[PDB]
Amino acid sequence: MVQLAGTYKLEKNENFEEYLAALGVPQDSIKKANSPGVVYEIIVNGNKFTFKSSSGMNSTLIVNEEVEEVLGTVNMNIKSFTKLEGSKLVVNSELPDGRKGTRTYEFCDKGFVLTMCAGDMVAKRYFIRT
Repeated sequence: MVQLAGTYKLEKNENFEEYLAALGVPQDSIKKANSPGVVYEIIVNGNKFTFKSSSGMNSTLIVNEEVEEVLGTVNMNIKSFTKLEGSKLVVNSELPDGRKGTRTYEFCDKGFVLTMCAGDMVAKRYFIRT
């Protein structure tokens, strides 16, 4: 019901290759695996935040939650703990291979951006309005 800025689908993924390579996933498949054109849905509307992925996995979460997701092309099985830092969302992305890190998700209408930064590597991917 609330409307703050709207809903953003995945249009542009980048730098996923650097986390997924830090973990040991193949780069050319990585760019199919975390390519854009994948259905993601992030709704952000104050008393209403939602983020899903539909890339072959039916993965769907809300304000301050957790989710797990394994992907075939990414050959990677990882978990993600969302949390709401007011006018930005965060998700602690744990990598069970050992090189764990933190993703963060900025609030903007012309573009959501999900970046993680670890001391081992980084990864940033942006969901733009419907």
